[PDB]
Amino acid sequence: ACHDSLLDSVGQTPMVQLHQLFPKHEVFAKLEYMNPGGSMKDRPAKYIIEHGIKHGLITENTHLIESTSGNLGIALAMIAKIKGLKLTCVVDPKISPTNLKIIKSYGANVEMVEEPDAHGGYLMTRIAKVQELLATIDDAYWINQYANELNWQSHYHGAGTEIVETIKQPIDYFVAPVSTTGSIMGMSRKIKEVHPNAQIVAVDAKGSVIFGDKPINRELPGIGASRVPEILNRSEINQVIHVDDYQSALGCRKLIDYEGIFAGGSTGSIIAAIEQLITSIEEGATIVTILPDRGDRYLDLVYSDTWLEKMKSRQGVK
Amino acid sequence: ACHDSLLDSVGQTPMVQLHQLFPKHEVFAKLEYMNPGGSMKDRPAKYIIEHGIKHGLITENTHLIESTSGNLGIALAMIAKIKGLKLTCVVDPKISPTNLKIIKSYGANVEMVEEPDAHGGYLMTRIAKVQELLATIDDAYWINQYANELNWQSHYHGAGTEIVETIKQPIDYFVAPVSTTGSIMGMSRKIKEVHPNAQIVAVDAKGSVIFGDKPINRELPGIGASRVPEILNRSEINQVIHVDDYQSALGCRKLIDYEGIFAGGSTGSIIAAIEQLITSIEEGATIVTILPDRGDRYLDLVYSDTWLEKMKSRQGVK
Ligand SMILES: *Cc1c(COP(=O)(O)O)cnc(C)c1O
Ligand SMILES: *Cc1c(COP(=O)(O)O)cnc(C)c1O
Ligand SMILES: [Mg+2]
Ligand SMILES: [Mg+2]
Repeated sequence: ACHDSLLDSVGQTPMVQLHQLFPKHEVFAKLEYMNPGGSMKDRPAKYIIEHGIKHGLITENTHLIESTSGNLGIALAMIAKIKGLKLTCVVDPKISPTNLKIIKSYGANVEMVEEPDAHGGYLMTRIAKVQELLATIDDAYWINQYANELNWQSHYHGAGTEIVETIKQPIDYFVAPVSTTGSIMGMSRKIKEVHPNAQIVAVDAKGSVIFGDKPINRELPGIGASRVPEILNRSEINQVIHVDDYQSALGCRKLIDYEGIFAGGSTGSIIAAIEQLITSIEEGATIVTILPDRGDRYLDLVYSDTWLEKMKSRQGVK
Repeated sequence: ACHDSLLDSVGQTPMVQLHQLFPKHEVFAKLEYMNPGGSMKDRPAKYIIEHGIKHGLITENTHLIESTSGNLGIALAMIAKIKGLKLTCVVDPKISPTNLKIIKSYGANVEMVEEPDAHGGYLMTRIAKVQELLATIDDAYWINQYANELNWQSHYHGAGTEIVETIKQPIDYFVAPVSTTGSIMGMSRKIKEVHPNAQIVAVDAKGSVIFGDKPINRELPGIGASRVPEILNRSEINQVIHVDDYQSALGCRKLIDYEGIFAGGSTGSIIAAIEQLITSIEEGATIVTILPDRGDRYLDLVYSDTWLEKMKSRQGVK
């Protein structure tokens, strides 16, 4: 059937078995990067904005606000443009030129903070700037990605629903990367309605504070956070695997070599994590995962040989 | 259903009506950029290679060759990686860093020519280098994009077939950009089996020699050629519209503003051309077109305000 807008092509993404990469397990990858905006963030962007419009929280006059320099900023910018809404993304000087240019191309405003925190980052500065904008822009809506229940709900109704409709056989392990935890919370909640014994495996960056790891400098965007998200309910997570920038990059390079799938940093994290998991679990297990974004924005990260060598040098004592 | 590889997700791309951009006509856009490799070139890459394997022209030992710095190189690199085939793309020093890096990321070899032709380009040098490689690499297969009948056939069986299956109402105009002409030839051939009165409108770059235009320096990749492709049968084309780099870029910017679709240069060409066409045709006409690739690789072209102003300055007497 024809679509009336690009919004109708959000979701119903392909599911692909990774036969070459995992010859002794049944590993299914949900290709969330094949959403029209280029990442899994199309799901919460569409869902959150449409819910707010339906319930009168967002009208054509409401200005959307979020602190994001990445995939969510791009997805919000696309949905906002389609809906006729103003959007301001709060960013910092570390935003990639590419992401900046894509967000501006969709007509979104960018508010770049300049003052680092005394310890050199921009996290507290960006949190403060969000509140400043909420204070000064009348009629605004804060996407509030780390705390908004509509984030996990979008994933419960989004890939989580499509996963249980496709993978009707028992799901032994569900493996997902984390930043807000909206994906793993929403998808695991849907999965376990049908597959109550599915083990839920969170994959996080080494140095991310989500599960209390000791903070280290992290290069990869997408995976990891510098706060504990309000969305997270730790009791729903059964196993936590941490992966470093080098490990994640090797996983990306291995996936493209073995399966011809060119995916982003957090997908490599997933691959590294699944390789670790299969040293402990039963042969032949059914494992489901999600591949959030494309390799295209990681050409100077993961896919750069010079960057990879620098990351290899970081592995501390190793 | 689950897929066994990424290849199964080639094709069946969305069709979207452009209600905002074309409020007085029924304009349907085939989103070929939503192919897994990021462009319409997934179709000929998959089709040509699979046909050669089926018919014993290509085995696991056959080395694929093509002169391409763009979308076809990326699509071939993906299909070759999946099939376990070696690929060498012949390129020149003008290749974008991004395309170079994507092709290398998929494990393809790159043969960059260095010697310009006496008149400063690399066209004759790249044609010669292809023949050199065919002479020196035993067991090779030249994709031969400008002359290979399998190129147009991929589009006849690809988007052309999906277009007639979806748009069962009379198609008044089919509008497509050209470089090899494989798309417009194959798609128009399928369309006119069902809709014999459909008018076939080619959209080309100003300065492209395909339809004998006077050569000028052209910035946009994707649309236009510096040869008359062997694939082209001119009698099958009913109308030819030429668009310049500025016009094409305005079309891209207008499409993203009106419909939230972030597409590449040749899609903007299509938009400019359809705007010209609707000054002559009947109100309410059904127009079908194709959007070959994403805006992401045009951030320093179309989507750069500084580049756009430079292009505005080129419009000669205008
Ligand atoms: C958002 C995102 C994640 C993590 O998803 P959450 O739902 O925020 O936990 C992982 N990788 C990429 C590339 C992302 O964009
Ligand atoms: C290949 C391509 C075209 C033209 O298609 P042909 O089938 O070669 O005529 C137009 N735009 C883009 C971006 C392309 O990749
Ligand atoms: Mg106001
Ligand atoms: Mg040999």
